[PDB]
Amino acid sequence: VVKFTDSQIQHLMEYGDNDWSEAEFEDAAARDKEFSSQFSKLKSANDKGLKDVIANPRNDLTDLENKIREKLAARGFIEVHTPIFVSKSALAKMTITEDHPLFKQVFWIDDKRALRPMHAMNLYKVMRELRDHTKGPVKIFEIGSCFRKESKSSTHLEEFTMLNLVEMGPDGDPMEHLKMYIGDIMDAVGVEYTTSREESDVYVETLDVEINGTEVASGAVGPHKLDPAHDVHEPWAGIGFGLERLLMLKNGKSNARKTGKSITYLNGYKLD
Amino acid sequence: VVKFTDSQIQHLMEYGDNDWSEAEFEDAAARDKEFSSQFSKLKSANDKGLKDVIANPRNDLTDLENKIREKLAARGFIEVHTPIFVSKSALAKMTITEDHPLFKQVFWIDDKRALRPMHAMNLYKVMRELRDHTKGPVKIFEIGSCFRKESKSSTHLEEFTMLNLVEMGPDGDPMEHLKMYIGDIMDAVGVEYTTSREESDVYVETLDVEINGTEVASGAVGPHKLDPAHDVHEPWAGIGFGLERLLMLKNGKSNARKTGKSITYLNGYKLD
Repeated sequence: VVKFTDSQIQHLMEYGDNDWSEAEFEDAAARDKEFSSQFSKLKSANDKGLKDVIANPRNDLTDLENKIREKLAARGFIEVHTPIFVSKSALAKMTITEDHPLFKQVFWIDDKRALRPMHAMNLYKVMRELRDHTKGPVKIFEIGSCFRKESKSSTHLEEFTMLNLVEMGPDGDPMEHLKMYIGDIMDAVGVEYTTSREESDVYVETLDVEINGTEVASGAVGPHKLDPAHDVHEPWAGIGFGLERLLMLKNGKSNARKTGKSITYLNGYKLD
Repeated sequence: VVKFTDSQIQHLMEYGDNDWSEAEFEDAAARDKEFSSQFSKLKSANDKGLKDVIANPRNDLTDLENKIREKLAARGFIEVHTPIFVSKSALAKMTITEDHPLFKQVFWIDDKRALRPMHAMNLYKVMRELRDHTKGPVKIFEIGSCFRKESKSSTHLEEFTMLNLVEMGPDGDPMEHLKMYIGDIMDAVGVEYTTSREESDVYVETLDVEINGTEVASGAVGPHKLDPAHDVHEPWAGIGFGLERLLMLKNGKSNARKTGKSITYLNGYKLD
């Protein structure tokens, strides 16, 4: 009728990924006996995991990116690296001004610049100017950090790695093209997935993708209301994936902070 | 007698990397003509390269990073991805206070966090805590962007991709280990280089790296002076390279803004 306290679960959740939610005990002394035994059990397995990294070096995040890069490369996508700084006017083009709920989540650098909370601003600009240099499909994507202000015990990261791809002039059907790129992304992760195409009024069609019943991304297809503000006048398709959450699901990790850019974790193992 | 306008020089440096500094003409009529013809020629050459990226997608920055990654991995290095936010305490351990000349160019987020202007802060903590998990050599490196406030003359970038490697607990001669790693990076970019080794102290030895008599990097081997502030008490080696300036020298670009993270350049070609 008693189990772990609120701060000894926190140590077990830092060195291990298993759910100690309902592991009951006889008394307050029996709960302390297994905590110390399990706390050292995870601590030493966490130690041997990093010893394996030192013997067989690798970076889980880089390895995943390079597989996504080479799958999208077979489809004819150009990888671009856009700046992290974005303008106040670019954010205003995406309806993101003071009345928008995402406005208070924005890290401002000066009165005119901020850290990008998404890739749409820079990809809208790049994909349109590429249209000036070709009459065929524009296929670009980017992998890099975006930033948002968050609650401090919230599960969401303040800096997270986003993968956003977009095709601006599909030679085939734009929705079928996006579904095929989804499958390319999922095979790089190694998981199977569920897709559910659903209607919407502000896009032409929406594609909700989910892994094990958990929605992880939603793609758009067709002309959007914000297109004329970016001088875009053709049907397009695109979707964004959070890469830390994908690693967390593939590796059964406790939370997204264990797989992202961090000074306390490395390939999922704790450093201190 | 007469030579190019300053406005004409800027136009030709935005579409080409050729030096039109010392070309002279008869008078204004002949100067205004070669400009219009060179400008039109550079544009279609710039256009022809963008069409080649569309026909054969690539990204010179990713292509170089991965080549560096796989050469360092053969040496037993571990790629780590650390956060971009850093505390003002972590900077203070690096003597980056109001006293320091780097303080003025620091991008602050709030009063206790800033955007990293170098990789030393985060690499200090990851290399030290990995000592708690092995007795042999500690080898890590990061490829990521750091931020510094620059003036509007702006021939240094505000966001630049830094490559910083660290070898701790040498396992051999640390200086020749560093000499070798430099050759690995230089073979990845594909340039002939020279070295210059001077004696900082009885403890540390510095090594300067120049490409075409232009210094591109500075490294130190031994017990660094800021080690006690990070609980580090053993010799190590490290050096950082600007990935943009390296790409600028190999491809002969006119300035590093054509090779970095940009919305106007894509593999060195202008988009607008």
